[PDB]
Amino acid sequence: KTCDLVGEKGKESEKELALLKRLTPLFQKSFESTVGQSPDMYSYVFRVCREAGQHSSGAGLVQIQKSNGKETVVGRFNETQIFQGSNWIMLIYKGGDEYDNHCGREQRRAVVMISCNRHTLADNFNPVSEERGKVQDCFYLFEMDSSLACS
Amino acid sequence: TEEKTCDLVGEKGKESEKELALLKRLTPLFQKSFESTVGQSPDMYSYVFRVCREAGQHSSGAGLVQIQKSNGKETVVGRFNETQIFQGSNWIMLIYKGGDEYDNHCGREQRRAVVMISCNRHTLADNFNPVSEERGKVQDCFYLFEMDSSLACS
Repeated sequence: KTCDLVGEKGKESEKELALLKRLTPLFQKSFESTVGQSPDMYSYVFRVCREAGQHSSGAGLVQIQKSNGKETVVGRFNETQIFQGSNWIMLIYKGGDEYDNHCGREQRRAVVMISCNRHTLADNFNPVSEERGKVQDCFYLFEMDSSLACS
Repeated sequence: TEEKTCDLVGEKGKESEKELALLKRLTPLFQKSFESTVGQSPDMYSYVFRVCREAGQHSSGAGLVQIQKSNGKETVVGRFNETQIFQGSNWIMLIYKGGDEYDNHCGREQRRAVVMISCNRHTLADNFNPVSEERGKVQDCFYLFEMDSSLACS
């Protein structure tokens, strides 16, 4: 139902658990951004610890192909990692759908950099880039502003 | 013979051109060295960090070392021959894996250094600072540091 962290119950990081708690105000929200040019125009939908897709795939972030409405899971919230810096929070969703001919067929992953902005609880969700040219450790990068990242 | 430098994942010819271009962007920082003394006895540490160059004193290929102030013992936090680097709009994250293994934490996995470099148009590099150490997970633990650099802007 919500984000799952590495480690069995009772062995998860208290630091990560506390950060999930801090981001709770964003759980019911949904963020979207359409980018790219044909034939690769995509609509990215992102949610914090909740289903972002339409197929109960457990997606935390999905990539919708505008051409046919096909949905590709970029990252699943059942594989969440979250940590903070002085004025930012990085949220990572691993376990997305596998690449077909890139990154050794590695499962996609979403990396979201949340920057401190005292004037908004959440705003400016924006796809930044996709690294698909490595033998491993590929990822989609996104950015967003949130006062919850301020310390 | 050149000084040993950062090595990215993948054999030569298969590395990310994006990562290669970012390393090139930080070239001006290679010759520098950053230090930060933190903590309280008996755990007072001196963290020494360098970008793509040896930060230790034992030619073990450390990109970031943690020196035990009490006895001078050097613990490798991350080795630059296992570098990952990527950028956002106004920041660059540099990761050094392959540090010395934990003895009783994180499933005894190798230590890892994560450095968040934020844009600061006023200086080429400043305020290297240890932020925290996550040693309470079954895996994927890491030491986090921050630093300012105009090279991380735009």
